[PDB]
Amino acid sequence: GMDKYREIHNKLKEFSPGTLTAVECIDYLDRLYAVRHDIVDQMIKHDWSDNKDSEEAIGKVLLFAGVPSNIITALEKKIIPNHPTGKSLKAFFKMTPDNYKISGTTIEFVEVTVTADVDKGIREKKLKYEAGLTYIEQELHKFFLKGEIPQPYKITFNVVAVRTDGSNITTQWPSRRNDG
Ligand SMILES: [Mn+3]
Ligand SMILES: [Mn+3]
Ligand SMILES: [Mn+3]
Repeated sequence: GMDKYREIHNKLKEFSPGTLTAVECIDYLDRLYAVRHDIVDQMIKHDWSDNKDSEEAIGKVLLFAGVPSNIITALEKKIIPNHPTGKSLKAFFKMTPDNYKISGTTIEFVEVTVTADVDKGIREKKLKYEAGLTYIEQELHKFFLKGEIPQPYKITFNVVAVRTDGSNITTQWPSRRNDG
C-alpha cells in the first residue's frame, strides 16, 4: 500500500529531498482510507440507496418517509434514553448516516466504516446511531397507537465495515454479523 508511495517518493529526488516521514505516511494512509470509504459508499448508492448523491440528515429522511412535519417537531424536545451523551432528537435529527432506503414505512440505514478493527468500527457506529434510531421507532409507534399517524414505522441500522487492508468486509445487521 505505502510501498508504492515509498517508491514514488524516492523518485521525486530534488522535489522531495527529505526521506519519507512516519507522520506523512500516516496522513497518506488516512487519505487512502477515506477514498476506500467513499468508493464503497458510492457502490451502495449506485444500486441500493435512495440517496444517490450525498448522505442525508435523519430528520429529512423521516419527512421523505411520510412522517408529518408536526410529528417531527414534537419529537425534537425528547431526550434519547440511554444515549452515551444524553443527546436530544433535535440534535440527532441533524446527523447524517451514509445511506438510507425507504420501503413504505420501513426505513433502512447503512453506515460505511473503513477500520483496522472491524469489531471496534462497528461498535463505534452503533454507539453513534442505534439508541437514537430505536427511540425514534418507539416514539413513532406511540403516535400510531394514538391514531396520529396511520401506520407505524420500522427503522433498521446496519454497518458495512471495510478492512483497511485487503478485500474483506463485515456486515452487521441488527441481530447478526457476517464477516466476509
Ligand atoms: Mn520527502
Ligand atoms: Mn458519512
Ligand atoms: Mn461512513
